Amino acid sequence: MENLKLDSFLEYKFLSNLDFNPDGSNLAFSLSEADLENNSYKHFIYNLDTKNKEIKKLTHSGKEKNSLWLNNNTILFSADRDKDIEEKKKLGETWTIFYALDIKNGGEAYEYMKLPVNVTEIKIIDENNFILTADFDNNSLNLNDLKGGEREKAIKQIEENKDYEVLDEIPFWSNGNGFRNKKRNRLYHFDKSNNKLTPISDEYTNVESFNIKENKVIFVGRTYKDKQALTAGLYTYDVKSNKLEIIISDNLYDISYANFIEDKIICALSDMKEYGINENHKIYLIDSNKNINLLYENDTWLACTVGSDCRLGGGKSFKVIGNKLYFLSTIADSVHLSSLDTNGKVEILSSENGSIDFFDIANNEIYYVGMRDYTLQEIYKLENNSSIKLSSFNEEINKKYKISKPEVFDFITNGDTTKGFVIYPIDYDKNKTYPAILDIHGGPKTVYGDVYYHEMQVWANMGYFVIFTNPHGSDGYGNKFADIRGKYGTIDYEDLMNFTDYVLEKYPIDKSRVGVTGGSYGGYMTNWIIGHTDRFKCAASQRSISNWISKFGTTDIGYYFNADQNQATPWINHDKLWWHSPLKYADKAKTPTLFIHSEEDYRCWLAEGLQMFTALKYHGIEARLCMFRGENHELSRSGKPKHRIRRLTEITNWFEKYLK
Amino acid sequence: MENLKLDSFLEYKFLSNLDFNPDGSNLAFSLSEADLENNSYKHFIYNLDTKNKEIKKLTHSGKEKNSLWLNNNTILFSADRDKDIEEKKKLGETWTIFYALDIKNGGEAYEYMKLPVNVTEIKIIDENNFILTADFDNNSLNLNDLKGGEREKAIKQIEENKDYEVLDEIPFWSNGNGFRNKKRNRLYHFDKSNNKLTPISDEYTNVESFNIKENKVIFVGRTYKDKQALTAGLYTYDVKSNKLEIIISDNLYDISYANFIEDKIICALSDMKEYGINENHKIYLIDSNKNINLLYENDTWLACTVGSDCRLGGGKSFKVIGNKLYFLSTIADSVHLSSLDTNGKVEILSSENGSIDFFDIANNEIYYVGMRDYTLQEIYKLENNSSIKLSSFNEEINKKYKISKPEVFDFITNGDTTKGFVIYPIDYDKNKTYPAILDIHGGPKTVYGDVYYHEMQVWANMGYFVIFTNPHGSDGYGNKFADIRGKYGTIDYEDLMNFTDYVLEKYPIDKSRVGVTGGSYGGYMTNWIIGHTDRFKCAASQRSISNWISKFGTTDIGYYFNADQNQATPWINHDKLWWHSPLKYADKAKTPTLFIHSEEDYRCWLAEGLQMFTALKYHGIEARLCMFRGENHELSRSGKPKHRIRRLTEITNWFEKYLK
Repeated sequence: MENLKLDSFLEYKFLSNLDFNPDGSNLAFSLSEADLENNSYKHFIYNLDTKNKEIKKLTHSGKEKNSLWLNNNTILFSADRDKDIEEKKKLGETWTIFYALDIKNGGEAYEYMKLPVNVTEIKIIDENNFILTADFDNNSLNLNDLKGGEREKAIKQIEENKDYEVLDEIPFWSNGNGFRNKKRNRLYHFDKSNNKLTPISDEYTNVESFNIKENKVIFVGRTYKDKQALTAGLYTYDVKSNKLEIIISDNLYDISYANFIEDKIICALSDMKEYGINENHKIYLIDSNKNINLLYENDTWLACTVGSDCRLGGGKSFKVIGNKLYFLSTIADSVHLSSLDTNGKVEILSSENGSIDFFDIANNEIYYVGMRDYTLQEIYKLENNSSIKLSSFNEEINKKYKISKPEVFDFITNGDTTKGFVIYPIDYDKNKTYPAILDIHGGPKTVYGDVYYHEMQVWANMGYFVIFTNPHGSDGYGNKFADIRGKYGTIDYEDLMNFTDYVLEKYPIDKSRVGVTGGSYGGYMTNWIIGHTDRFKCAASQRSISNWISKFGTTDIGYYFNADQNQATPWINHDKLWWHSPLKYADKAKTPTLFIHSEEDYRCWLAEGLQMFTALKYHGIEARLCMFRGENHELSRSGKPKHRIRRLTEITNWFEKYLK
Repeated sequence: MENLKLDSFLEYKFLSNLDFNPDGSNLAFSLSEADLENNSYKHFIYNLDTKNKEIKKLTHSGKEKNSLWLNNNTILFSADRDKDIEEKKKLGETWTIFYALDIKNGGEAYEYMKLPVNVTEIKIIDENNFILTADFDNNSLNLNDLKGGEREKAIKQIEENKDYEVLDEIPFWSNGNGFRNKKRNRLYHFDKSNNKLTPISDEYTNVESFNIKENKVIFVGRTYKDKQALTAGLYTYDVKSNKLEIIISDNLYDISYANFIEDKIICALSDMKEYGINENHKIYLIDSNKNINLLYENDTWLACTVGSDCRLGGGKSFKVIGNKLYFLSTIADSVHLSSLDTNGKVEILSSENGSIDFFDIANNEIYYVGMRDYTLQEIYKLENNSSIKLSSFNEEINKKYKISKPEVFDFITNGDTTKGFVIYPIDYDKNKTYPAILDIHGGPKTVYGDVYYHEMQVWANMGYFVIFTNPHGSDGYGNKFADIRGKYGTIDYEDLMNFTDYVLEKYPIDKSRVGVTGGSYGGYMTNWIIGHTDRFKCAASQRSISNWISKFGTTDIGYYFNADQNQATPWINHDKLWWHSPLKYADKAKTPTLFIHSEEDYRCWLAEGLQMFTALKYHGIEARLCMFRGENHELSRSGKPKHRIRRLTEITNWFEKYLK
């Protein structure tokens, strides 16, 4: 037992890519960890025996995540073990290699496939046919298909073109993926037998999700060439029949799962007429274009929205085995596992406290990885609403370091009851007084839970209270509780301030040393708070919003999201959109504020951070901005190790300067 | 079929490193194959199950050869999958990294050991104890132990020292290993438990062989500071008492094999009094009181000496199991596998026609690799003096290409009966007349046999007869037949000329279009042949000897192997040593001669080929020489693929110019 440190997340293990082979005898998953000297992450591939419950590491180089199961005996993963291709990729050629590793015979991995595109997600029809979404470029110089002098002329042209980015679509970049003007996520079928790659979705369609039955494919599709609209289309494609059928025309609904079920289709849709873009998705059944057939009115977002800075890579959030659809949802501060079969019968399969990040099922045996008992990620078997632990990767962190677990309680504010959390300082004493930090979960509609959060534990190990709550607009309590469109800064700001008052009386907190910090929406809330109260001695805005009208025209989602959340627009009721802009009050802000931001953060553009920083220094308030190159909006969760240290160290040194 | 071509050997597979696990269930071996793109060789690790009889490919990157079984489940091998250690070795650091490759439990190779020396061979006491022979430099800067300024001073000194070579001992280089002045093959003990690397042999000792039974080591020792002696010492060492015990003083005999058998030691040994350096070793037993007692009067070189250019790598030629010592002996054109128990009973186990390259024994099940039926290397199991073919690595070679198998016959010359071989041209017509090539096998005490030889089939596929024999001096018929000391160029030259006379009359060959080629000793005879007869219209002299005096002072074995073989010395009977030199008769040579030679060939220095070539050119005879860089004596058997293709091209183009 020793104190937890700022760089202790280097020792954390992150699990990902939970996957069964068809028989349910072996589980595959990836173990990601930090490589500090190389400023990257190692990727181990692991296997667990579902019958014997024995873990074993498979790969060892540290650059492998499992994509598929080749069959019930061999995993095939993408890697870079061919130098002559790695040099061809530097010249601009698109390629992806896959390697198969058998666990019964043994030995090592061998090369299996070569595909002349950059694969973004792979699904397997057989052993010699694959369904594929991959990187396609409307302006690509197909460098694999040139050989003579045009080869030489194209290599040069590719190099010169790096110096420019051309924009003619309204969503020209996408956070975590750079510029994407006229670049799409194209769907492909590949026949290794004949080495043939066939396009499915045409030149202007982003496959946002896709599922596959036998030789039939169900895929989400958003098509545009000037302006991506708010609606997504559903098409199908049988490989052999090579037919494309416009099922739902492209102007009505937005879809999320859209997988085949039995002989029809189960799909989560929504016409955004009632509660807007982020309206919870009800689930319908479609067949012969019978999209009206509703089987369940769902009032939750179908994902694990319990934020944390101890995750690296996702996994399976849904599954449709047989007749029942197994899907996740967030209800309070917790992730629920639920079913929804052909007769409409919903059942709750796991109501436990912690998070269920992603799961897998095979023979009506349910395995998942999650964070329970305020511990880091481990693999669990789920039987009759209680999880039995199986992996033990991070168990020593909680037995080597002093962790302060959150006190959870009900909190009533603005006519509803949500959750309120308080983390006591390390080596606590109700006789002495302590500083505090109010954390604001940065998703507009996400959730803080009883789940290990490293940045909160770091400040807990240095003598701070760390408090946080789920205000109006958060996930969990339906469209009603999460609807604050046009109310940004009113009831949501009231909820957090009401929660801050309640804590400041119950808990022995020095009211003169209280910090506030949050990312994304919380960064907006941090910018909003300092402009409306003087109750925080210091603040730490990160990946934040500041000027709604300029975020409108510079953000990957700004031109449609900002209107759905403020009911205003730079040209339609400008005063309202300007009213919910925190920079409007920056001439009242007296609280010293540190600004965290990234250069490639396109969910909240860099301009939003610079404005609030310039707005403070212009009025003489102490401020500081740390711009992070080569990182984006997910720096807190998935950024490079050293850059994650710098972000933590900057925020921490800001608190330590003013609050100690 | 189709015509075999010059480069068809690129498709050949070469087997090496046949080794059992302790329980006899699995035996490991390595496959090597040419890599023309990178001008190197790919090495894979394989496994066969002794009861399943199934071959399994274990590695696929092409840089791994199996060296040792950690246990019945796991094969260990050395590689360079650590980019940090690799760059340290470039600077001058010495390192060897060993990995582990589970068959029983599967996965990929994982790092098991790091050893701060450059290892030449490894053997196993137990899982955390290994016996070691490795490179040792008495002038090493010890870059592993250096830091700070002394480190950068050493990095520069090591870099500058690449421009020099210092010599102060009479063997200053070894063929296939570069300069070796003041550097030795040293024996070490490594305890993985505490990372302790303990020397066994002293700083000036070359360890030529070593064996272990349980916790006791037996090794062969040659020790010198200025002059390597012809005799080797026998030494033992225990890894618990750390006691070194001189078993045989280093000035009596030259031993070739020594190992533990039951409670005492078996040893091949000879004082070279009757037949000189190359005398066949008799096998003795060494009791507890260090008395040497004859066990079996062997009259064979205890090795497979059948020549071939389709081998890459080797394995065990000696084995001790229970009370029997299993060994190899080349008897005529073939290799025998025999046993020898502590009672002196010699059972013969395998007297088949082909060669036995190496073998391993476990539970009185005998497995070996060999070349039978004039096919390339395959794995065979030995059962009652007959072999069952398990592997099929090269089975299509003889079915894909037109192979002309030699016509074996008995040939009498000079009071003894040997073997004679004539390979017909492809698509042979008894109504036409063909050219022929006489191939003289390199090395005096070696053997030509009914074994697939690539360079001969290449010419038979181009309309050539290819003839060869085993003259007096070859291995197979005891010390008496091999003794040509002081007779170089007499009875052996007669034997070859008698064989050529017999063949060009019995077989339909144009006497006016006959060539001759040979390497090493065969290259000596080619230089001798052209200086004594006009019957060959062209010749090819490879890695040859032309001047015994010049060869005395520039050869890794020259200062003692020349005196033994010619009974002369540049200062004792110089007229004899000069009489046996082909350069003396170069002013009577009229035969156009191509000269193949390698720059790093230290068994036959570059001076030898340079002299005969200049002599023929001085007397106005057409000549040509191709010098090969980065290659040595072993160019024809193990050189880089492009350099083998170049040698085969130069030799094939010379005959075409003068024989067609």
